[PDB]
Amino acid sequence: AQYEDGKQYTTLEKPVAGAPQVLEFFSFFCPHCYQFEEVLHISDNVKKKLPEGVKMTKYHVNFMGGDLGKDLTQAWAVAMALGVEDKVTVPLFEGVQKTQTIRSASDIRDVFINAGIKGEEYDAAWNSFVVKSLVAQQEKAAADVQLRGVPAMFVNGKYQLNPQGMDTSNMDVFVQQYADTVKYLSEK
Ligand SMILES: c1cc(-c2ccc(CNC3CCCCC3)cc2)cs1
Repeated sequence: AQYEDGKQYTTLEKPVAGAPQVLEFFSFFCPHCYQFEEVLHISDNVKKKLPEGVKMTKYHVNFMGGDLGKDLTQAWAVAMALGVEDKVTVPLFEGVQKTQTIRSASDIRDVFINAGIKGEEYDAAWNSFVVKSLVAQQEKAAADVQLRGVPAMFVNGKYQLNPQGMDTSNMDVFVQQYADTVKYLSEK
């Protein structure tokens, strides 16, 4: 077939009931994730190829970056709780990988302050049980699939995108193949 298990996608030997329709995992330490955000715009190009109103979910992971990796998962929980993901994603990626100015939880907080989140609101969220629950939710989603590596995308709790099997000579051809694969998997 044109789409084959092992080529554009793989199939989970233990499928995950109840998972979000489109679920992405990333780390602010991950070099491909940086490109998926700033240069390839993978999430938006997938969204535009799926029907209106489909749920897409994006979670951070702990396994890169030690202490700061876990701090970034908690900050991503804050960003989700406050609905400011679009305001902090690029400065967090650049602070971790480009300028390397993010070395502590305090440096992470500065990114939110610079983006216009008030300090009192950041701190209240950071320490809230709503955020502790969002951290647990991110861990649980990743654990369900013994998540190996990022960037990872899962479709309907059943299929995992395989970007290693896609074109790499042209950025836009790769993005197109990736998004068309998501569409194909969503229609299975
Ligand atoms: C987990 C994810 C990956 C991966 C492998 C390949 C890609 C596509 N990157 C290229 C780089 C730029 C030109 C076209 C696409 C993106 C991610 C390897 S391991």
